[PDB]
Amino acid sequence: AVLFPCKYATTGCSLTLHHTEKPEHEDICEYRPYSCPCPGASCKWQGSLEAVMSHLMHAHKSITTLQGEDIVFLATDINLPGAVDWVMMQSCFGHHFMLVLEKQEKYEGHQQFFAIVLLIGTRKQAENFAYRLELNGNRRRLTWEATPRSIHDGVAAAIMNSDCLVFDTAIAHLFADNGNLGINVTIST
Amino acid sequence: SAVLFPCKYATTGCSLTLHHTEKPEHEDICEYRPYSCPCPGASCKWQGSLEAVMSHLMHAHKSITTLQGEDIVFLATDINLPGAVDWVMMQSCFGHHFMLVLEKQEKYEGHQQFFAIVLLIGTRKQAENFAYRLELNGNRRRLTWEATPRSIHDGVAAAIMNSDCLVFDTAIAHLFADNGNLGINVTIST
Ligand SMILES: [Cl-]
Ligand SMILES: [Cl-]
Ligand SMILES: [Cl-]
Ligand SMILES: [Zn+2]
Ligand SMILES: [Zn+2]
Ligand SMILES: [Zn+2]
Ligand SMILES: [Zn+2]
Repeated sequence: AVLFPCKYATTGCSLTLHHTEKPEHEDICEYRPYSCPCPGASCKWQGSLEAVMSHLMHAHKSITTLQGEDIVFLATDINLPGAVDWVMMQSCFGHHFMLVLEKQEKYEGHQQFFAIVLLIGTRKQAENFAYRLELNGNRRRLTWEATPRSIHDGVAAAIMNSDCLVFDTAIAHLFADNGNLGINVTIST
Repeated sequence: SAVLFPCKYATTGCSLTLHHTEKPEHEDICEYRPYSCPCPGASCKWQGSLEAVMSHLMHAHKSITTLQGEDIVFLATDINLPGAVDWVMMQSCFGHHFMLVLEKQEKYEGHQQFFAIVLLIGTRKQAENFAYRLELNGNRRRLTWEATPRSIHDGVAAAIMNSDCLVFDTAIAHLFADNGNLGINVTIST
């Protein structure tokens, strides 16, 4: 049998791994760094999973942080042009969740909104949770319920595979007030 | 003194003259209002009274199916068939009939979207007594839209243009589909 160095050999992992062992090990490797998970930012930070939240609080002060299982994510200025990201952190149940709203032309010439929640944590940890995103309006409601994505998999892929709440600009306007959009986010465990 | 106008449907029998502010409310519910055929995809020239609409759908549009109850599954078959643009079924509950419409339209060129909406065979005033809920359900995922049913006399077209309905696309559909078919849960409440 042939063995390959771990993905994280450069950051200190000395294990040599067989093809039957390699991906499971790399999910849990103690020498695994995570990139800064904030979308739309040019940040080169690399650190262990339990340092991510501290980094977001110190270096990304535009990201608002709210406490509790049931919050309002107020995305201001939804009529801004081009690709825009709104990011907020929600802290509940001893964990931290990143709430993302992104406006972009995923399909050419069609600006849409994408909303998703990601756990600062592993896939396995994320399976213990579910979340609900709710746009509430004048006799209308639009809801997405799912399992939060892990930082392992990231924001961008979810958006690309429409595995998130997707809505037209017109829909955002049905729910908006004062040029802002309030999104109710509930985390369940 | 106020300004009073005849009903729009004077020529089909209405003798009422109305305060201008009360005119739209009356015209919603006027018994002399002619209704067009509400069936999508059909080049049907039928016109008739509100009380004849469901009958017309049942006898002249025999491919339209009906499900009973306040909580049903609208099974849209072969949703990705090229050229297939309309799926319609009726839901009967609360002494009323609701038209469930799915439309596939490339509103933004190059992006095929699906639009699902519920219409009451009835007036806006009647429609305001109800809420409808549309759900797409999958493996630990649910997309839900809830709103007031549209009156058939307001049509599908304006709802679609304004995205005032459940809106999704082929990618989202794949996440919820069952062998190229899509089950949309529809729950009417009052
Ligand atoms: Cl873009
Ligand atoms: Cl009509
Ligand atoms: Cl038919
Ligand atoms: Zn390792
Ligand atoms: Zn950063
Ligand atoms: Zn009248
Ligand atoms: Zn007809």
